[PDB]
Amino acid sequence: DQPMEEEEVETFAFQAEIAQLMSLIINTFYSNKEIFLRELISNSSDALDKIRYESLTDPSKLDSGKELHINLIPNKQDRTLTIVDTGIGMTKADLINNLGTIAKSGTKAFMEALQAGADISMIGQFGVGFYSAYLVAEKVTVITKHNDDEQYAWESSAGGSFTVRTDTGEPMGRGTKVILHLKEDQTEYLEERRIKEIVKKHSQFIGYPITLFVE
Ligand SMILES: CO[C@H]1/C=C\C=C(/C)C(=O)NC2=CC(=O)C(NCCN(C)C)=C(C[C@@H](C)C[C@H](OC)[C@H](O)[C@@H](C)/C=C(\C)[C@@H]1OC(N)=O)C2=O
Repeated sequence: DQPMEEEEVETFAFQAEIAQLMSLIINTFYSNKEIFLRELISNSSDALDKIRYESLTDPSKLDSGKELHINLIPNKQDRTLTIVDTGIGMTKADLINNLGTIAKSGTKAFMEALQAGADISMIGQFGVGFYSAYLVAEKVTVITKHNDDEQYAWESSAGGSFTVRTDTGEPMGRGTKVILHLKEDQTEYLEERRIKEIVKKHSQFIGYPITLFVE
């Protein structure tokens, strides 16, 4: 009736500088942590620009979702804030290579900038804004579905490694879901008023609709 299923999980080590950056971010006392949302929203916009670009030539790539938008979903019960987009999504290699193992010139440049007095809010200018998620999350789970590929789950609690596996959770439409498992002292980002506030303050001019789902 219920034959056991089996799944192989792959664990990778973050490139040295990325691990260093995550450590700095996850432990920082920075007082303007709210910019994490702006960074994740900008990432979704980039993903949306990319699927839109592909649709310019191949309209069928939108069959998996014609609406290009961003959804924000807070969950107080399991203390998570999820940012979902119907962007291009990522392949398994996209996750393994571009979300952890391959060095990014911006990583060291950003840490050097901070040492030179830069502000953490500038992280996006160095192309490593995703990692700002750890300003408020103790763990980040990235669920992604690229056209013509399976759904994958990337996950890391910033202990120097991250995992990647074929997702067996709820199937999602094309796009990416960044699930922020918030730190116990950062639950304010689960509140409707707070979310509205930071979206209006840092992400009012986005090229795609953004919707907050409550209840
Ligand atoms: C975890 O989610 C993001 C993946 C990696 C992001 C990382 C490492 C990060 O910190 N910042 C980046 C933001 C980007 O927009 C971004 N896009 C290229 C350049 N324009 C912005 C100017 C990159 C480079 C690279 C990882 C893109 C992804 O590659 C599979 C993919 O091409 C794109 C589509 C994927 C993303 C931006 C993903 O976001 C969503 N929502 O899909 C960055 O590094």
